[PDB]
Amino acid sequence: PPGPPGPPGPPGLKGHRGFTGLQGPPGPPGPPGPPG
Amino acid sequence: PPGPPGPPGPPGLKGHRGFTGLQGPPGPPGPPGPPG
Amino acid sequence: PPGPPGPPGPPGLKGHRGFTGLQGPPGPPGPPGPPG
Repeated sequence: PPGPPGPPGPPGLKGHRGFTGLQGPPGPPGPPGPPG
Repeated sequence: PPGPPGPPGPPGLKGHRGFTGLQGPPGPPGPPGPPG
Repeated sequence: PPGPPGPPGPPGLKGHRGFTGLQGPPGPPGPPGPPG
């Protein structure tokens, strides 16, 4: 009779790198200014 | 005759994590200073 | 004979989005205070 099914193929390719992260939030307000 | 072709291989590995996002903007200017 | 190897597996999934960026720095010192 015919032979058995062949073996599995190679593993798939690794996925592409993820999207770059979002930008972080703006920083806090600065310190109060110098005295007048 | 030869058996039929094998099945697809296993799925690929997941992609690498994306790069970390940009540092956030500087905060706004601080309050006016105290009176002279 | 056994069949030929199967085709490659499906691609891995896209990577995770990168981490969000750092919060930005504190803002600059505020303006000088009033004269009085």
